[PDB]
Amino acid sequence: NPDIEDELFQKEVEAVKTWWSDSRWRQTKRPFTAEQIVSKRGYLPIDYASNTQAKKLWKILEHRFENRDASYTYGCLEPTMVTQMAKYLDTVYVSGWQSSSTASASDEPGPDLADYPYTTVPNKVGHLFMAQLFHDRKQRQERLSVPKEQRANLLNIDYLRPIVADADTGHGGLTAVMKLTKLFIEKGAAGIHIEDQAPGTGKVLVPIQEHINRLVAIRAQADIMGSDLLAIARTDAEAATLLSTNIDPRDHAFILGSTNSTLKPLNDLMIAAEATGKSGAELQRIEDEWLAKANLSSFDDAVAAAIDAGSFSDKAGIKQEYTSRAKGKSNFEARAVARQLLGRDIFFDWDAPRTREGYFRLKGGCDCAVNRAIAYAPYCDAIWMESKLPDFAQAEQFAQGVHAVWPEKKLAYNLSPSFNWKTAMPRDEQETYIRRLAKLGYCWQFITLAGLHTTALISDQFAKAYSTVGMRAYGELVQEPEMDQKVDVVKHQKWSGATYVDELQKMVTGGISSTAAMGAGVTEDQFK
Amino acid sequence: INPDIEDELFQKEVEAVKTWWSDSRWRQTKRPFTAEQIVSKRGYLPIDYASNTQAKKLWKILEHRFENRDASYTYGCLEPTMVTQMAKYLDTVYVSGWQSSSTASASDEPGPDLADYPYTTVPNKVGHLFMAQLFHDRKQRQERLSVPKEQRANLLNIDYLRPIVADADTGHGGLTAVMKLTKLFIEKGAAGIHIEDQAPGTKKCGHMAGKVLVPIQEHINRLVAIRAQADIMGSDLLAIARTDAEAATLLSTNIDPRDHAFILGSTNSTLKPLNDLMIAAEATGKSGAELQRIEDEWLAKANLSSFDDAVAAAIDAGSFSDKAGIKQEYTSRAKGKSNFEARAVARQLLGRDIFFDWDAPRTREGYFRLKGGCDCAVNRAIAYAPYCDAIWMESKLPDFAQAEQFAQGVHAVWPEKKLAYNLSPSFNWKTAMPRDEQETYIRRLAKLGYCWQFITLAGLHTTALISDQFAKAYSTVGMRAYGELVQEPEMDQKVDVVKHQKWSGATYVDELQKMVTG
Ligand SMILES: [Mn+2]
Repeated sequence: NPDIEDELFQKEVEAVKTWWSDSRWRQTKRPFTAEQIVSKRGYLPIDYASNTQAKKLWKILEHRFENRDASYTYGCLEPTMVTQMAKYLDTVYVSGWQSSSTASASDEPGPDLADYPYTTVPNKVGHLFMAQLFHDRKQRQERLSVPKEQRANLLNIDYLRPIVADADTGHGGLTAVMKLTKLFIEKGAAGIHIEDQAPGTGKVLVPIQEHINRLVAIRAQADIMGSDLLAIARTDAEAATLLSTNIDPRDHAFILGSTNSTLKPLNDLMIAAEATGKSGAELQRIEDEWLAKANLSSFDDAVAAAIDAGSFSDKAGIKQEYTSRAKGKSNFEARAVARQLLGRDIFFDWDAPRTREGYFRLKGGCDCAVNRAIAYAPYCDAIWMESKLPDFAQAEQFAQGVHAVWPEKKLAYNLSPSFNWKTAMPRDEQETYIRRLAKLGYCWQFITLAGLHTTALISDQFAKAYSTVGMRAYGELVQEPEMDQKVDVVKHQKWSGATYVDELQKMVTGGISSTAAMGAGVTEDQFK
Repeated sequence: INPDIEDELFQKEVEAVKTWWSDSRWRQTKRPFTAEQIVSKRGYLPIDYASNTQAKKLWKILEHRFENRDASYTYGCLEPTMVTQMAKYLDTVYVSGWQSSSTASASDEPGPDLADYPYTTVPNKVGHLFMAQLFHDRKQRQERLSVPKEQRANLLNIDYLRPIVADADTGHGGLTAVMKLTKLFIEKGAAGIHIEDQAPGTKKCGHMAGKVLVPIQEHINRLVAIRAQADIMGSDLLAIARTDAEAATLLSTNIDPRDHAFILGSTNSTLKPLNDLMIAAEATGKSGAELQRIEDEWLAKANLSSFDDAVAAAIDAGSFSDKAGIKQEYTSRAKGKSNFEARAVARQLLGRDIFFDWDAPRTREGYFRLKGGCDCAVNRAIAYAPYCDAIWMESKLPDFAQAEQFAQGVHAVWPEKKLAYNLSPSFNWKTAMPRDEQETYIRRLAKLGYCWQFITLAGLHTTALISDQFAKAYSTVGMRAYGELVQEPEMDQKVDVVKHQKWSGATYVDELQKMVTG
């Protein structure tokens, strides 16, 4: 009976290895085995509906990247929006930002801090997805009720547009990341993105290995569930200024230290200064004054500057060898190198400038982001660098930086509304911006908050007009334009599936019903 | 609880309820139960729900509107972004069952307006909007107070606390369900709720066909149960009664004599019962259109009529002397009486029993054929009035004459009755009415006493329109669409939300953090 136990195990391990050899995974590094995955499984395998959508999303993005084109979309609020988006956009984005103000699982709104319960964004995914599935059924019923020659004038909308959803930073430790991933897969996510900030928190990043572990945790949970779920890695290193801890050597090139040995450690100072009553913007001015005085820099620059100013001969020679031996090495090894080339230990204190929470100062910018992107690359299907402004030159630089090492790496891009597409750009450049970016390998792009803003705008316009000219505003600003533009929803009973469900009930009750919603005198006959 | 007193606590709480019920809020309200009965259903942890504050405010608003023959008007709200923009211009909010069905089922399974979502659905939407209203109200107080008085003049001063009126459908089941649903609504934030005289299980949008009503007494019971639960909880919650009688053609049962004048019967004694025909047709394989035609022409042959009309018809056609006289006396003695009693009158006046069978035309579910219309609706509304704070009749068109006819009908009996009106997008407004009348329709209806009016589905359609428009343009000219169609009209009309970090409360929470950290 444990005979079978082992055979069942081996056969399922074999099935997983076969799956893993599929082209979906050719750019994917797994730091675990099929045996380890399968032994985490139970005996009731499930093929999740979302898996179909993950596979669909993969083919789309593969297609786009190969043709150096882009799929682009925006953050969707709710099902009405998603049924209209489905006409023109081939993917759907679910935004953590929009969810915080609009869809917290506990109904408590607030700013974008990822401090809603973590059910929030997965629930919204299920919200939209379940609606997509419904309208898909609705439409198949309507199309199949007439012969194919009479279908040319019927809508043929693809409602099954793959959803990509915000996973924030994973909402806790690695086991939270896996449970969160699990939720997403069962709710309908085709893909999720996870960013290298620290939860509960200038932005604060986590060490490179910690985000890598997050990505591995996502993949592992997907593997356990048999899902082709896409994982998108986002880095906030472009504008980040802080780092939670310093134990990852791949980070050491971007950790800023104090080069001023006169200074008392910042935390000790701020602590003492808070006792003395002193507070508010005066503590903040102390911190700023201290930081300025500290002449922050990387260890490598600190070594080069010390070389430039000290008693040494052949200064260009010492520098080039220090670079040759120390760059991209841990700080502990860079120090040993420097001591042996300089005959002394130069002064460099990266603990002194730490914040009240113990965060290290980070040299953020495009370089930092590229360094992180390259390390994340084999653990994610696409990479995304959060952008301060829509800067094409910077987008080119990040793309080149990543592609110099991973030329096939799919990129994602945030076309953000926090920008001002007016002062940032003239009109014809705006019209081509997505297409130009697509050339660089940005194959999936999105406006995080367009759902928020379109809703805000129409609601303010209509409510205002409504309160001034009454019912006339409805005809003029809503219903007549719906009619002229042949919007779906204007015949709202049909759109909502009234016919679909009448036909359902008639099927169970002998082909007729005394209480058919769309019979007799529905007032939708007032609409052509 | 210690005994010895127990009665004392009971009798002091009873007095408090009696004092409460004497407030002018209740001057038109009939309660068929006592304060003693209500208090003895309570526990020992009384709660004043936040929704009660909103109910009192809504009441104050509607009193003012009706007394001045003006109206508050609003529309169905989808989600919090919408409600923060509505708040600037509209002093109430509507939460729609229709919209909830397509966009907010508690189980995420959408569908047409049949109230077949879990009944948690519309209360959850009420809470969704209300928790957001509360939040933005907090956000704004912090923002305004953070500067001194003399420089708040330009700051936003939006009233986010707009009272919510919510859709209770038919009550989602029996009276114990109605009370549990009412309880939810009250704890979620409702200032008022509406409930209609349809049967659950068959419930339709008012502008769908196939509507089945319940007896007048059953809807009365629903309304009393709502009030009882509000009374148990100490809320001033408004209750709005909706009747679907204007277009309904069916009735769930005929037990209530107040319905009898509107129930259609067969006058053809040659016919077998319709259902028996249907059963035989089905039992031998007939279905679909073939089955429907059997029903259709059976109904034609049956010459459907009310019993009163059948009596008049029989007088007109029979051997009688002084036919105007018997008609006079019949109408008089039979009006508003049960069918049983009206039959007895007709037998006495005519000397024989005329043929009349309203069982015979019943549907396969056992529903009766109803003679719907404005008269049927006025009858129901007049009966509902002592049990609700406003009345609403669904109509097929935005028709001023019928709206007036309904108002006159109700006010003939209850001159001070608040009315509500559905400004329905199920109407094609362009064909139903000229633009110059559209602009005055609300004001004109308010003169009749329509003091609360609402566009049920404007949330749906506004979102649908701007979404189709933007997604289309976006798909063709990319980010240019975003600057043109969204961002710059936003900046131009000074929409709140354009500064999205601030609008969302970033400053509010930042200041919270600073407070609990330093
Ligand atoms: Mn409704």
